[PDB]
Amino acid sequence: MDLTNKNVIFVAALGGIGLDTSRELVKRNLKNFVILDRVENPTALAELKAINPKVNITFHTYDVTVPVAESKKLLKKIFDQLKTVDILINGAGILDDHQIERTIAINFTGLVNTTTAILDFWDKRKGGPGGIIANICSVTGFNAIHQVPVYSASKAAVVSFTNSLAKLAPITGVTAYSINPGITRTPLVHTFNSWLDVEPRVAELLLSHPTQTSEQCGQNFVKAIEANKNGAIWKLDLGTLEAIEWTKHWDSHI
Amino acid sequence: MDLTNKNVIFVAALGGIGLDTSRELVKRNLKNFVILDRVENPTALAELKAINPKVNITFHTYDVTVPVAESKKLLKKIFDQLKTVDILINGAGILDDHQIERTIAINFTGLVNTTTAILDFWDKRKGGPGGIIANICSVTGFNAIHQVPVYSASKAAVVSFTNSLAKLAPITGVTAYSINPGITRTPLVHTFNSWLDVEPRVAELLLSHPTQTSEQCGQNFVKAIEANKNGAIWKLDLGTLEAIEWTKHWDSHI
Ligand SMILES: NC(=O)c1c[n+]([C@@H]2O[C@H](COP(=O)([O-])OP(=O)(O)OC[C@H]3O[C@@H](n4cnc5c(N)ncnc54)[C@H](O)[C@@H]3O)[C@@H](O)[C@H]2O)ccc1[C@@H]1CCCCC1=O
Ligand SMILES: NC(=O)c1c[n+]([C@@H]2O[C@H](COP(=O)([O-])OP(=O)(O)OC[C@H]3O[C@@H](n4cnc5c(N)ncnc54)[C@H](O)[C@@H]3O)[C@@H](O)[C@H]2O)ccc1[C@@H]1CCCCC1=O
Ligand SMILES: [Ca+2]
Ligand SMILES: [Ca+2]
Repeated sequence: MDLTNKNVIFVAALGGIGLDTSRELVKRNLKNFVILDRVENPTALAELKAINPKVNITFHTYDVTVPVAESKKLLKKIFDQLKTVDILINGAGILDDHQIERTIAINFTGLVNTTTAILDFWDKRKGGPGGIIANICSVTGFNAIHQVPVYSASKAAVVSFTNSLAKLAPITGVTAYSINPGITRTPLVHTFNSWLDVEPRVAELLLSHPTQTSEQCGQNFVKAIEANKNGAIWKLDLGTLEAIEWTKHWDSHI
Repeated sequence: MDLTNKNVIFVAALGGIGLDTSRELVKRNLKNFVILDRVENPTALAELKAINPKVNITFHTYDVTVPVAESKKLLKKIFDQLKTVDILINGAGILDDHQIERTIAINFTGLVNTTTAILDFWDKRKGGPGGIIANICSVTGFNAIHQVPVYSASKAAVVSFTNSLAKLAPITGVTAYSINPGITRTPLVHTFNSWLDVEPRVAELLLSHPTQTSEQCGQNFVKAIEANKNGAIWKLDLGTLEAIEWTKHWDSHI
């Protein structure tokens, strides 16, 4: 995929991983880069524009926990402006296992709903042009951090959902792949709520081990987008990009 | 695990798989069998009691989409009656990918919330005695039916969540394992809503291939409970019981 002159919507572009990905995206000379996020960040937007003034950068406030009809309304506004969208990147996430409902609503339901909404515009069965979805999941969707079991289970859900989208591309015209960071250091310093406080020190304990920077992650993220491989399960860990082979434990035969 | 004289709570005991499991459970001569389900079924309750009159069978109306505080209140009522509970079986599920929010609420959030609520009574850190949780997930949590991607993703979530619970048993005193049916024929005749109607004939197409009966499933379900293996990922497919080895793609190192 050559990102030059493409139109990209990125939900949650302005977070720790998001902003370093966005810096690399705008270097790739997009036509339009449309950032949807829960809170404004006007300085980040200006930083991005300064990297490549040719890119048209727009922002819309967006909370992925709104109903699907509300997402459709916002997407309509964007499609009526841009006419075409080439790639949707769904990057929203929280980690807080004291917030069970909200974890699931943001990390899983909200990603499914944004996806369902954009299919109104893209599905080839309704006369749409098809499209490409990149979902930020997590290595915890392969193997949990069991001390944050709700977070990890929410990410297993979207790893699954993304695999399924990719298998539906012959029907819908929409391809998809997952982007699964390992532990990635950003400008922020975190502490996490574990489920029922089984482990108050998850952030500290993770950082005892080798990790990667958000710059490394962001570089490999854009490399994965450029590879444009339907059904890939990309691991972005320890500064490398690696496609994972999903184990076949069971087959529906359909 | 010898189920004689044990106290078992079974959420969703009266469905297609549930009722055939329940028939085998009561043959195992439980002390108390407490059935929580969304709708009453007085004839089923009487059938069960007739299999083994020695078992004390009680019923409570329960919808897994209520808030965790409401689940705690009901569990308190049960613990104050029984004093001890040996095993919780979480079996609620729907399949309807036109109902995205409700699929996730029942299949994933609700199972997590019932689990979180019973940990108030069992967690060894609060002076509780520990316990055992059996979660009905699905083979689709290993490999999706991609035509029902929301259902399948909800089941990947609870396969993950259950693996994580099992790894927390040293902290909480609560062990856990997943029960993952393959395609299982019950007394009901179904048709399914696929996501965005990608495939209107999922039920018919599944049944083209080898399947198993709910009696076979129920027999292997009780066999898995009797094995009492923390962290097992049980596949109940084609009439057999098989533990699955989960692939290690990534390690947190914590
Ligand atoms: N930084 C990491 O190491 C990491 C990050 N993730 C995921 O990568 C994505 C970006 O994470 P981050 O940059 O590290 O975090 P950060 O908190 O900096 O960014 C969160 C982004 O999501 C946005 N957001 C949150 N809630 C909403 C909402 N309701 N509506 C719309 N937008 C919302 C928010 O505004 C921001 O753009 C999230 O999905 C993370 O869960 C995946 C893997 C790892 C995680 C790290 C934690 C332990 C386990 C891991 O595997
Ligand atoms: N029968 C199967 O072949 C099968 C069944 N499951 C799961 O096994 C469990 C039992 O399914 P079943 O007996 O086939 O279905 P059935 O519809 O007969 O039973 C559903 C049970 O969940 C209960 N329930 C539903 N909503 C609620 C709620 N809000 N609150 C409390 N209880 C509720 C309901 O009252 C009933 O006891 C569910 O979790 C299923 O998702 C797992 C695997 C397979 C599925 C079959 C469909 C395609 C993909 C497969 O892998
Ligand atoms: Ca270029
Ligand atoms: Ca016995």
